[PDB]
Amino acid sequence: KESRAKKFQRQHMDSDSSPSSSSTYCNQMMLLRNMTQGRCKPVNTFVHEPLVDVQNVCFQEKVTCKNGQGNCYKSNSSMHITDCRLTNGSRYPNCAYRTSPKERHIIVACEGSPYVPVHFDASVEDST
Repeated sequence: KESRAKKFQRQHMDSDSSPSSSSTYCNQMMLLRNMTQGRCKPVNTFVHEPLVDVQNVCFQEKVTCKNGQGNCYKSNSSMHITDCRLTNGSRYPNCAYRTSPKERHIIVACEGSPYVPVHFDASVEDST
């Protein structure tokens, strides 16, 4: 039975592939990671960083979760992420995605011992 910690890695981590997401990365990943079962998940974020760096977020900046009633953590650093966004014409099982690499802070909810991310809460785009 899949732990919440492992589910977070499945749904939101990509530490092992090359840093550069190609145009068909999301098409493949959203199927591979089981996010197109019975539905095309509209938007999903994968984090292209080492696992330890993402785990360490759990003792970084304390912020309120978007639900307004929980402790979440914001990464001190902007991280390499890829947003997968469902194309307007897509209908299950033909779930096609736009692949959008970007640099954003991540906000996660953490749990367990060791205390590690179990929920991807939001991302933050710093103004330039």
